[PDB]
Amino acid sequence: SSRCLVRGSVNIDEFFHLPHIVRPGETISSTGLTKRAGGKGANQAFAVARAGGQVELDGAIGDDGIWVKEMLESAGVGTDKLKIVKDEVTGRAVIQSAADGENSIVLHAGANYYLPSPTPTTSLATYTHLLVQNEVPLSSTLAYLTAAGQSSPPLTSVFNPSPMLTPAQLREFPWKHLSWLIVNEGELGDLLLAFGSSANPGEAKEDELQAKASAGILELHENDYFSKNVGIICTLGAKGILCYEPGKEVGYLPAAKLQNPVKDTTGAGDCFAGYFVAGLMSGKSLQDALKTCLVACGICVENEGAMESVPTLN
Amino acid sequence: SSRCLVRGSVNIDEFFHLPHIVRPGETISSTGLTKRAGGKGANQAFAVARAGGQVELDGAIGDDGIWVKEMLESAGVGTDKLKIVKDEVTGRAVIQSAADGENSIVLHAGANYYLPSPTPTTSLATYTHLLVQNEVPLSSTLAYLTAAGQSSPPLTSVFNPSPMLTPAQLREFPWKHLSWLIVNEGELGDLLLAFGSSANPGEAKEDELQAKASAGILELHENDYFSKNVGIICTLGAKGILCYEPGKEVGYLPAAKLQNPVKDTTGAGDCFAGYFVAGLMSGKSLQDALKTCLVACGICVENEGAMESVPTLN
Repeated sequence: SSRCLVRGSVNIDEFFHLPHIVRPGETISSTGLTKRAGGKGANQAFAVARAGGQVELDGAIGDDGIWVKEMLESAGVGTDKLKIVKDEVTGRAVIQSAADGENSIVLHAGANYYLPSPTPTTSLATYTHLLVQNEVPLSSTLAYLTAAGQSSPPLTSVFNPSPMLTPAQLREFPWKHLSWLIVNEGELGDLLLAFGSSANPGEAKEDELQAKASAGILELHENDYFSKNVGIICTLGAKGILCYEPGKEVGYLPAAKLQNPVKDTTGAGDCFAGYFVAGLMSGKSLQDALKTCLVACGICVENEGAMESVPTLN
Repeated sequence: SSRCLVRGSVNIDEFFHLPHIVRPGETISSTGLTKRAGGKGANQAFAVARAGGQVELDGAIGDDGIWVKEMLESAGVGTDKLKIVKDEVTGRAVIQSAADGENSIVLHAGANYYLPSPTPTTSLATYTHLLVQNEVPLSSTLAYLTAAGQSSPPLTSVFNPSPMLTPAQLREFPWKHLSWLIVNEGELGDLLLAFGSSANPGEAKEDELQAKASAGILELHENDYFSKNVGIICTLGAKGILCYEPGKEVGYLPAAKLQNPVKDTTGAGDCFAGYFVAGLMSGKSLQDALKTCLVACGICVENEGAMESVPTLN
C-alpha cells in the first residue's frame, strides 16, 4: 500500500505586489501584500493529499507557522514529524510579484534548516515513495535519498532541485539512488551545464524548446555525472511536459487548455510534482498519471495560493 | 602532503565537582565549577595540531565561544570553516566530575547543530584525512564521510562514534567508506549488540578484556552490517589498546607507565584520536604512530582540561 514521505520545507509566503522586480539601488513601494502557506515540501505534500495519496511531511516550523501545520492536517497530510521549534521562526519566501514579469523569490530558511539533537532514528519502513527538494539542509536530503535507495526494496524517490544546487553538489549527488528527477527547462540546463555539456535548453526559443529539451534529456541520461537509472520529467511551462523512462522514448504531452485566466504559477510546479507522485502511488499507468497532473496544475495556475489553489481529485 | 579536516563539535565544558553522580530525584551541591574548552571536534583537532599535523576544523560556535576559536588558532588549527553564529550559543558539555566514580556528561548541541543556508559547496580537495565523531548532525557526518570515501583517491577517514549512534543508525552507516574506527571496549560492544551479536566486550572482566575485545574486533570485521575494509582501534583504558588492519593480526599495546597521578581522562580518548591521525599523516609506521599516541595520552590523563592537557610532540 502506497505511502509518501515528503522530507522538505514549510514556508510562509509573502507576496509583495510590484510594478516590476526591484533593481539594484532602487527603492520601490509594493501595492499590496498577501501572505499564504507555502514551501516546496508543504506545497508538494498538500498536492499529494489533494490528489488522493497518503502522505506525511517531515520537517520543522516555528510557533508562527502552526496555522500552516493545521492547514496541512485538514487536508489529510500527516504531521507527526513536522516539528515545532521553540525560539525559531517558520521559513519564509519573500516573493516579488511583478505586474509584467517573472516573480523573484528570496528564501529565509528559518526552521527549515533546524535539525533536532540528538539525531534520531528515521525509519522509512512505512513508505513506498520519497519526495525531496532543496529547501532544507542538503545533507539531510542526501541522507533520506540514500536511505530510500538502499531500502529493501528501494523506495521510489522523486527529486526537484529547487532552489538549484551548486555545480559541484550536482556532480557529487547520488543520482543512482533517485527514481525520478522533476525539472523545468532552465533546471535541466543547469544540470547539463554543471555536467560539462554546452547544451542549455533554458536558452532555446519557445518553438525549439521541445526539440532541445528532448535532446537535453537524452544527453543527461548518458552523462557520466548522472545515472542511467533516473527517469526525467521536464516541464516546459505552457508548452507542455516531456517524460523519459530510462532507455525509452521521450514522450511529449501538451498542457491542458485553460478555462480561467492565468493568475499565479507559484507552486504550479509543486502542484504538478505532488500529483505526479500521487499518480505513481495510485497504480495508474504513467501516461494516465501525467494526463491527470496536467489537468490539475492547469486548475492550479488559475488561482492565487501555492497551497490554496491545489485542486481535489476530479 | 597530509592535511586533516575535522568535521565536528566545539563545546564549552563545565566540570561540576561532586561527591557522586546525582541520582534521580536528588538535589546535590557541587563543590566547585571549572570551565574549559572542549568538544570532540575541537579536542581532536587540537591534538592533531599539537602532534604536528596540519589540521582544519569545520563546525560552528556562538559569540560566547570565540575564546575557544582563539585557542584553536593559537595552536595552529585552521578555523576558516569554524562559523560564528549570531543569536546562537556554543555547544555545552555539562560534566559531573564525581569524586569516586566515572563522570557523566549531558550535551547541549547549540551551534554544533547549526547548518548555514544555503548549503554551500564543501570541497575536500586539500585534505588527505577526515576525522568525524557524532556531536554534530548525523546527516552532516554522513555527507562528509561519503564525500571522503568517494574522492579520487579516497581520503583516509577516521570515525569515533561518540555519543553512540542508535542501533538502526549503526546498521545503516556507510562503513564501506570508513578507513578507521576508533572505539573503547564499551563502544565496541554497542556495535556488536546493534549488529545482532551476543558478544559484549563492555561487560568482560578486566583480566578477560584483551581476549574478549580481540575476538569482538574479529567478529565485527566479519559482520555483514559492518565492512571488511575498516581498520579498528579499540582502547581498553589503562589496560592498553588493540589495533586491527583488515585481514591482519589484532595487535596489542600496553598503556604507557604513568609519571604523575591520574587527574582527569576527559578528552584522553580525544587526545589519542588526534595523535593517531597525526601519526597516520606523518608517514610513520602504524606501530610507531601507536607508540607515540600511548605516551601522549598518558601525559594527557595527568592534567585537567580536554584541550589544555594535550601535550606537544616530544
